[PDB]
Amino acid sequence: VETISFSFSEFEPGNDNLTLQGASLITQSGVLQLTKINQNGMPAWDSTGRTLYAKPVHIWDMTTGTVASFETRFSFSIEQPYTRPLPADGLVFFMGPTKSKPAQGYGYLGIFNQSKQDNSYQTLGVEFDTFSNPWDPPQVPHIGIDVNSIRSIKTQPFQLDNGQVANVVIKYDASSKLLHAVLVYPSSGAIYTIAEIVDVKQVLPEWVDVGLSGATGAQRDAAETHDVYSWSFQASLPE
Amino acid sequence: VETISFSFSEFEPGNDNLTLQGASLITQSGVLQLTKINQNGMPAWDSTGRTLYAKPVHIWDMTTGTVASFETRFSFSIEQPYTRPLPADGLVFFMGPTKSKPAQGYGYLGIFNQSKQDNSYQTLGVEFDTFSNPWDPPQVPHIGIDVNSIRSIKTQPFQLDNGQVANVVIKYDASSKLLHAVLVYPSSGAIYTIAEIVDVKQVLPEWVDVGLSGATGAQRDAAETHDVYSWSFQASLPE
Ligand SMILES: OC[C@H]1O[C@@H](O[C@H]2[C@H](O)[C@@H](O)[C@H](O)O[C@@H]2CO)[C@H](O)[C@@H](O)[C@H]1O
Ligand SMILES: OC[C@H]1O[C@@H](O[C@H]2[C@H](O)[C@@H](O)[C@H](O)O[C@@H]2CO)[C@H](O)[C@@H](O)[C@H]1O
Ligand SMILES: [Ca+2]
Ligand SMILES: [Ca+2]
Ligand SMILES: [Mn+2]
Ligand SMILES: [Mn+2]
Repeated sequence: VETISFSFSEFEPGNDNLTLQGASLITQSGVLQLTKINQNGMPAWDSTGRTLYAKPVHIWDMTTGTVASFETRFSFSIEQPYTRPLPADGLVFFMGPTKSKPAQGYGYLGIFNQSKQDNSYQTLGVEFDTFSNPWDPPQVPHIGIDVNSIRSIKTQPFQLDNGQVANVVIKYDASSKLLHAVLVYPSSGAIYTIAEIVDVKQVLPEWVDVGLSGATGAQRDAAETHDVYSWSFQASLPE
Repeated sequence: VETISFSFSEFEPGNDNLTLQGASLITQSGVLQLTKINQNGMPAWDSTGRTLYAKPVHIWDMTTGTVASFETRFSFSIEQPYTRPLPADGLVFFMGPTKSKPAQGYGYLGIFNQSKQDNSYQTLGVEFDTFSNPWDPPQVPHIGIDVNSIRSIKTQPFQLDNGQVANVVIKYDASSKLLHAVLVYPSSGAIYTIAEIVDVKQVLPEWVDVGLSGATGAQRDAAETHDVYSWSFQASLPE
């Protein structure tokens, strides 16, 4: 059974277990800022940042056909400081091909290049989308399950509690092929849930890099923060 | 589309929208005590109590083959006051045949009569089991999904935060046939999740009564409270 596990209760500047890409940065206070915050302390527009765990994870084995069960938990906050233009774009927890670089930002969230459903993406993502693009449902923010496309196969609207910490739990049970995610805001006590069937063998490569990506908007000040406070992950391949 | 919905932010003594059975009682303070609390304020052993919503709900239609999607949310607390004997037995959210009466108590939780998997039960339940019976996993307490048997098809251990309020969300998406449940303890911030595939058409009658049932143990003082503070439910049949 090969297992891989990690827990960052806080982020350490300079640690070598995380690959930071784009605007991503760890502050001296221990928080991971996925998108840029300016000198005056406000979120910068046109920013994309990602953080990938530095070891690939063996998610399924073609020789035996077994696939791993996994769980990830993370805490984040989004602060939207201006009434207009509308804030944008959101953050995503994703799994895809190893050694990837950032793709398009804005509504593609640093992981897709257009809005087609293309099997060559080989990407699974759980988004927290704050801007309604032509491919989105009208309600934002929303949690969405993305399978080889920014056009989610399932969406769940949620209300943002501005600048408050949200706790996320995403679990995948390989036997039932069920991906279930929960978002809880301790401040208001709000609980949101989403679940869909996803057979990972049809989507992902055998080895994947796991990460978080965030992006701000395409026009001046269409921005918000995408701060992450802790992140843990565990995966077990019955092999 | 026929919908049925209800929300009790608190329980009103004497309201006629709830059928109370066994030891079940609503206090003047608005809480639903599923099992008996003695004069000295401690939970009584050998007690079984249930509360059913007074209108049946149309869960699936044989003529069109459509099945309803539903969601229920409730808050409860369990207080276990003695170190020995082990506390028992737990509470369950259930759906089954209309006009039912309490079945066996103790580990059967007021809804089964033995530990066989019998299709004539026609019962779906999500339990919060506090005592490990011969049919249980060794870890208690645990959340379990029961389909025509007290022998759960899926189990998830959780740690009890004694006497604290737990918030539960159970959702069923008819399209994917996914039953997903979440338990959150606001006090510790603990989040537990369980999900399994359940095709309701193979289990339930077309019309069901929905309820909550609780039971205490078979020997002196193997007991705990099973207090419910609020309960809401909504179901929609695309018909
Ligand atoms: O406004 C944030 C939002 O912008 C979209 O891009 C717009 C851009 O803002 C606008 O100035 C330009 O004329 O056309 C673009 C076409 O939509 C992004 O696509 C969206 O993701 C957000 O970033
Ligand atoms: O102790 C609570 C526990 O009791 C089980 O029943 C026991 C009973 O306690 C014991 O005194 C008797 O000799 O045998 C019974 C067989 O197990 C219940 O089955 C269980 O659900 C709890 O209620
Ligand atoms: Ca979007
Ligand atoms: Ca039991
Ligand atoms: Mn979206
Ligand atoms: Mn059990």
